[PDB]
Amino acid sequence: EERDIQKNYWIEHSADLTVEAMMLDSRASDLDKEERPEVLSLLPPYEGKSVLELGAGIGRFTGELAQKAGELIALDFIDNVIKKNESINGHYKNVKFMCADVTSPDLKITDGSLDLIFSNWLLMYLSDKEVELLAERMVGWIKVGGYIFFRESCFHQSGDSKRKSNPTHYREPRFYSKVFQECQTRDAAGNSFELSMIGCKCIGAYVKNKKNQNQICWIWQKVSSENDRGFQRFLDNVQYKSSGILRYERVFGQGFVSTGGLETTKEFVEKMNLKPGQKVLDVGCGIGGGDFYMAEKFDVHVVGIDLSVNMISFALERAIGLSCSVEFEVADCTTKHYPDNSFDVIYSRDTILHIQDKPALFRTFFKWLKPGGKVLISDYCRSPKTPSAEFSEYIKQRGYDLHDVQAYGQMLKDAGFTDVIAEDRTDQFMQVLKRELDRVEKEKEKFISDFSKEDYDDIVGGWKSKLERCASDEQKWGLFIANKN
Ligand SMILES: Nc1ncnc2c1ncn2[C@@H]1O[C@H](CSCC[C@H](N)C(=O)O)[C@@H](O)[C@H]1O
Ligand SMILES: Nc1ncnc2c1ncn2[C@@H]1O[C@H](CSCC[C@H](N)C(=O)O)[C@@H](O)[C@H]1O
Ligand SMILES: C[N+](C)(C)CCOP(=O)(O)O
Ligand SMILES: C[N+](C)(C)CCOP(=O)(O)O
Repeated sequence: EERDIQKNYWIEHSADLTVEAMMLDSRASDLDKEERPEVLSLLPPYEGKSVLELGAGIGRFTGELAQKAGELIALDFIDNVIKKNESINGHYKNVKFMCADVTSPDLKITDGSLDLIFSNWLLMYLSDKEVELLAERMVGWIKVGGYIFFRESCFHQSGDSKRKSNPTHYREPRFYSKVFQECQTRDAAGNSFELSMIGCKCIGAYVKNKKNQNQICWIWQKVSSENDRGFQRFLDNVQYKSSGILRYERVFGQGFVSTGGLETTKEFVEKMNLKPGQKVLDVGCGIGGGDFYMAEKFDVHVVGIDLSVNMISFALERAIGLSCSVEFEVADCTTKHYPDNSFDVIYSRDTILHIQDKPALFRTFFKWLKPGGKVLISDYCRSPKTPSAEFSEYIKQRGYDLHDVQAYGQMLKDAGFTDVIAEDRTDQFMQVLKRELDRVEKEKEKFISDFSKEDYDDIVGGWKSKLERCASDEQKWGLFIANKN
């Protein structure tokens, strides 16, 4: 049924075979004039390379692409439309034209043959499943080092034209970020590949003309993928499933997934003495609230990494249109490489409990920090006492690696850091837990409506259990600060 309703929409809106008919907007001409060159300027390098254009239409871009590309395939599922394209651009000897549906089980494209797959409005005309299947196909079609560009209306309809029916999917940007980042291929020799997100941004011509930032494009590059992705999947499927992230955010505060939300962030960031132009690495950046805060308040550049595809998908969505200097990447902090002496500050909030080999991580932090730089970490810890049975079960289910506060400080000293401060902030942690829990209980009706009774009970139960384990001299919270001399 999806194929029928989507094709019928394009049969109707292709009948006139004009740019205006495609644009579905009263200011089609001016939008085209301003946005066409912008899209072209955003494409990754493809001169002399092999390009596939999906949903080419009557050919707004096809002619331009043909002038640069070594080889071009222009594809559309409306035969009349691709015929019109060919009537105009067929004189380019390097262009092949196809009438095909990108979702077809019979569509044949040779794996590892393409340098760029380009579309501009396409995935919004596919079902969720169709997008997932096509994304995986696309990763196979491009060579390692090749690129994918796509652009969609997100959130809601952009154009002002009257439409009797409309099957378009207006998605949140995080859907596209997640689906493409989740793709994985493996060749017959056993080598694994995935995409790296090169850029994601809104189209300026539409911000200027339509006063909204819903026209969003993505650029991805196919790269070698050497790490097993099992732990990433555990994060995205269990503790940090999207609903888990959103319910945690409700408790902790907008933009945060850890202790105290903005309040603790303001307190800890102050200790950094951030100066304009400095560069901060945020290890475990989550949904980005602390990064936006540092960048906006202090005029620093923040490099944020997080292993969770869900987390980064949220962060990239929330970063759209912002003037502050932040970049986000899906990466494992235990395998990621940076040059020595890259960062003024390394910052991490309640993330390193997920890391099993902290000494190895801290030795890397020592290298990555500039001389004179600072490391600031908050993290879950334990008493030097042996954990109770209940505390041990919590630790096991979460997969946490917990140490006592003194020992954690010692690991920083052993990694080479100077003037290590290791503060037991468990009393503050308990005060924060109570405030967070009291707010949830007070706003119970709104919480259950937005989430569920189960979600509410999970959060209330989890916070009460933390209060108990903290009161009982078991679970701890530490703040650690040190310098590289
Ligand atoms: N499943 C599908 N397979 C192939 N083409 C499709 C398709 N779904 C939509 N299309 C085509 O995608 C185009 C979207 S309109 C944009 C056309 C062009 N990318 C440009 O920006 O000018 C339409 O021409 C439509 O017919
Ligand atoms: N090996 C690893 N590399 C990078 N991030 C990791 C990681 N292991 C766990 N994480 C991330 O650690 C984060 C903890 S949640 C806290 C996020 C943010 N610092 C905030 O305070 O709001 C999760 O988003 C999780 O995906
Ligand atoms: C221009 N276009 C019609 C192909 C894409 C935008 O669609 P819409 O957001 O107006 O529904
Ligand atoms: C660890 N965290 C603060 C990032 C998220 C919450 O974990 P938990 O307190 O539910 O175990």
